[PDB]
Amino acid sequence: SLRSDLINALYDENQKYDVCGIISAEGKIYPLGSDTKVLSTIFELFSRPIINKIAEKHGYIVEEPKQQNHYPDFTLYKPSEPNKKIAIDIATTYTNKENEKIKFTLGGYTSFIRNNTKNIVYPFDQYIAHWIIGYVYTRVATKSSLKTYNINELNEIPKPYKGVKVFLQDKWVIAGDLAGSGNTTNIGSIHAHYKDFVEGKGIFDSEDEFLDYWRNYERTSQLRNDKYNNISEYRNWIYRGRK
Amino acid sequence: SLRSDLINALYDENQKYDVCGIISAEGKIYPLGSDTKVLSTIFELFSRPIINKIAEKHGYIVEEPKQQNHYPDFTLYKPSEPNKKIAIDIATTYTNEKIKFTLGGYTSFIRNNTKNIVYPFDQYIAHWIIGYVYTRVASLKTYNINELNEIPKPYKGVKVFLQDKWVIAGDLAGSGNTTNIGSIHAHYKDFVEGKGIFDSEDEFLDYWRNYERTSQLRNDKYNNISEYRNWIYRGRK
DNA sequence: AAGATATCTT
DNA sequence: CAAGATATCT
Ligand SMILES: [Mg+2]
Ligand SMILES: [Mg+2]
Ligand code: NA
Ligand code: NA
Repeated sequence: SLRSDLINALYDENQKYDVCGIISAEGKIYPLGSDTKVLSTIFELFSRPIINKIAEKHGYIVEEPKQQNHYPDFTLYKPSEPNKKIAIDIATTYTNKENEKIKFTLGGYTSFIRNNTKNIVYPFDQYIAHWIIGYVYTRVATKSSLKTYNINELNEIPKPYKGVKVFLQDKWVIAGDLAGSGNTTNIGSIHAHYKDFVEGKGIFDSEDEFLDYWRNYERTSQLRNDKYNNISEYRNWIYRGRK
Repeated sequence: SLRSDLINALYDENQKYDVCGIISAEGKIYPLGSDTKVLSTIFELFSRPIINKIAEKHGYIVEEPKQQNHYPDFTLYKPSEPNKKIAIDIATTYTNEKIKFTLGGYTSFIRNNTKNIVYPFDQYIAHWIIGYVYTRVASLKTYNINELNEIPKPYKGVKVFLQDKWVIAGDLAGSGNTTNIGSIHAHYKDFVEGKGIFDSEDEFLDYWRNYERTSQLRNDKYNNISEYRNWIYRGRK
């Protein structure tokens, strides 16, 4: 399938290549910093060619947002199925120690999931799947990373990360019940070990429950204290008649 | 000086090199995306070696934040004058012409000396902005080292400048939910030449220290530099 | 103007 | 954790 082929390709590319710097047309290389903004960008760039190759092998068109602030990073679709689009977002996080529990931010809960068209490339209802390509790595302190390098010194450039793992999973499957950010109102994933993401050991029973939960999640602890603040309280609120 | 040598080295580096991709240790190259998240990251990384090299020449230690959401990107100080630190932030924007930059939070360390800042605010004696401006070009394959000149670049004509944060600061928020200081909205020449609107750094700090978060609240205080000067006249109320 | 894009810190 | 930081755009 497109999906199994994609994760096999991402998994393989991750095992075979180690990004180590940004290169200029003239051949000069500038090392990577260890901060999350840097690594997030690099893994998104790393993923692009792979997503395109696999999509193309399957007859899917790949479209990226024309505008900044628009979800998703990649919209895939066969010309013949414009209402079965696939959204692919890229999410990254780090670990201080290998194999510790992790959590991702999974996008806003107050735009297109509530407003079918706010900040989304195509109206929400034209997508049948929303996949997260998750990357997790153990951070490594940055020294030798403060100078430039030449192509003949590639293997020598220090990398600010060490044990990158990648997964491809449905957004609803790994979504948790606690926000992943405050002022930027993000859906938070489960807080769990990497294996749980791969396995899909989430908290929602269905994609409809996930959607309903995030569609009605209040923005502040104050308000959630009176409605629901976790999945158990949500199920109680549902039981009661959404009140 | 440290400052003139830094601006000269940034100008020169930018003229000589065109970043065009991310490379792996195995030699495979991945092209750049065209959005700001990508470009701001690349210009920041591009600037790191230049900054360190010039700081070393002048005898300054260079320190980056351990926590990613802490200002500034680079803290410079001579070990003999720890209390005279220099902060350098990198800010980027694009053009298709007047431009504007986001210049950092106005509700953290400028208000409470220690919030989200590497060293207490009072230990810094200068705040420099390295500004990159580029024209957006309006590939999904991988390349090898022999194809460097073949990789499409997502930008056209980058310009870089170094200026004091207060000099290029404006009076309108550069962001909403993330409460950023906005720079002046002007021509690139204006940032180079320092044609701002604040009469002093004291005014700039006081203006952003007292700027309300939303329009409604600002309407009862001040929404621009003129209203702020009137607020000062009223006795800061 | 206010709120999107990613994800971290305490 | 909840809230607000990091950058910058629409
Ligand atoms: Mg995304
Ligand atoms: Mg910065
Ligand atoms: Na995310
Ligand atoms: Na900025």
